[PDB]
Amino acid sequence: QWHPPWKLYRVISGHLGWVRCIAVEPGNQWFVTGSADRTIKIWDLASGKLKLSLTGHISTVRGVIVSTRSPYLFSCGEDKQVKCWDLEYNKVIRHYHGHLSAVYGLDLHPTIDVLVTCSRDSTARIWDVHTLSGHTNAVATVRCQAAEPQIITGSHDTTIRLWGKTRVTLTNHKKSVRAVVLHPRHYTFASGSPDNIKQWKFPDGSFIQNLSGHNAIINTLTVNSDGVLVSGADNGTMHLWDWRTGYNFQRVESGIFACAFDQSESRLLTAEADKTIKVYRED
Ligand code: NI
Repeated sequence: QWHPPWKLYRVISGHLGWVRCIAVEPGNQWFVTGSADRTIKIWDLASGKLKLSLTGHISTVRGVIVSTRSPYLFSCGEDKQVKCWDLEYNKVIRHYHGHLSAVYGLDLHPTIDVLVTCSRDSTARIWDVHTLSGHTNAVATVRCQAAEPQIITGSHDTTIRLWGKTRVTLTNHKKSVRAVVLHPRHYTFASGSPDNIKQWKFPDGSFIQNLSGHNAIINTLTVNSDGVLVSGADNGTMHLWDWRTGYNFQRVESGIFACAFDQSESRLLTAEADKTIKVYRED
């Protein structure tokens, strides 16, 4: 196979701190970011220009997602808070209390109206818009699914857990896992580590292959339907891979905290520690 390499096309500034999270709204008209400057910002995707900015977290913003079935935006931050924003009204409308520590990330179930959070308190929690216990350290990322097992978490205990109980726990990683990605066809997924990015088959989590080579602190993993997998790390390096073969076909304060494709999958957006969002397309 063959993927054209990606190039830098835009740099969007405006935050005043590390950009930790990024998400694209389902209509592909705007995207939303969160930063250590404690603000949530919404930008038009075509112009890159700032549309709106929301405040309400008192700590770093670590997770964002725009609902696929609502007019709502959800967010979780290091202040242990998890909020429901109505940007049509541009304000918080609900709180989700229950985590005992900083909340690192979230994902939405495709059609059950549930929100899933992952926190430093080593648990994931489900929220109607349960408590998933068993991990022995911070859960850095969580992915939600349609079929069983619907919940996938990556923890600082180096383990993957397929879930209000765990079905599968996979211990193959030698370092703590910090990023997990689902493949849009939902038969395979991948887990990020400093030692290796590992590929697993749903639903029981069967190890497929090791994707070696990205020797850094992997903060983010994202893939599009064409099979282009993206890994961003705290040193600012980014490794592009072919999903099926596992080939690393391109290698491009500094650091990458979140990456996100747009709905067209022709744009790749990065949340970086230099306080900017960088947009890449294919050359
Ligand atoms: Ni409250």
